[PDB]
Amino acid sequence: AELLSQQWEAGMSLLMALVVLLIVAGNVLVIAAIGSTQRLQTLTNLFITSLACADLVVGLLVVPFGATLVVRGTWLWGSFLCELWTSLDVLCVTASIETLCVIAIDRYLAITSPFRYQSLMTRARAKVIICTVWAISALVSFLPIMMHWWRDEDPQALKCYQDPGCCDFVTNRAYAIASSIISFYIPLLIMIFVALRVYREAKEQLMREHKALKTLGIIMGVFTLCWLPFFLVNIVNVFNRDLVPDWLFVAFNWLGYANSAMNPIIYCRSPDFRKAFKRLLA
Ligand SMILES: CC(C)(Cc1c[nH]c2ccccc12)NC[C@H](O)COc1ccccc1C#N
Repeated sequence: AELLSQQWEAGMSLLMALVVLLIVAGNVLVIAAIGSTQRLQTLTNLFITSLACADLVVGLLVVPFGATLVVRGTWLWGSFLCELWTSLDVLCVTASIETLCVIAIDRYLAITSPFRYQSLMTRARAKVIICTVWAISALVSFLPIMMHWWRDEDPQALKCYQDPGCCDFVTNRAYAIASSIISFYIPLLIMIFVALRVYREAKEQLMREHKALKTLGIIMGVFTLCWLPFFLVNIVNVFNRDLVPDWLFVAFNWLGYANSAMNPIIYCRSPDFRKAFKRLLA
């Protein structure tokens, strides 16, 4: 049994270290590629940078802390770090779906109203948009957690709050529903609605302007596939606590984490990223 534990720890630790490396390496490349290639320095890629930072924070902070919990079965970092960790987790997935939502609107307005778009949409303004996305994401994610709005009345929950080794996100039903709707479900619907409109307006309307759009359609689709299972379960868990097994919930949350390693791979469809990747890996 002690050998089974010693194998499981060292085994998992490496899988986790591989995941961390794939996320951090992949996204640092994307930030560097854009940051040092003036062919890639478009307004749209400013939003891709923002998105890569969100995925970077997942790789440097969210998954590391999450790994120590999955390896060692308990939280080792004190109740304050548990809260700050959870806040960063919630923050990143919120900022990601909001930025993807901006990207869809960006592409739409650029397609349907190209004269008015290109005369209004500036670098200064894309930065303002990006900050506003992060400001809103911070507001919706950080505050309710620090205010303990998520916490429930149950004695078993109360037991977990006092124990600085418990870092389970046992949330009340109101928070579970509200935070899911505000952080995920609303921006997801807006994104899908706008993305379908773009897909329609693309056919009605030029190889390089397209294909890049398809790429953006992929990242949005993949994100949805990685996160929808988690948020669906999260809502089901409110109506009946026992239907979904613990492992399936934890697994789906890890699928969502995994999404942070996927974009840099998907960007390799764009040859200019591919060339910038090859140059940087000197
Ligand atoms: C914080 C938690 C539950 C990870 C976690 C932390 N401790 C746990 C113990 C057992 C299972 C999972 C966990 N997962 C957060 C997910 O990344 C998604 O988080 C969210 C993002 C926006 C709105 C609501 C949620 C939630 N819940």
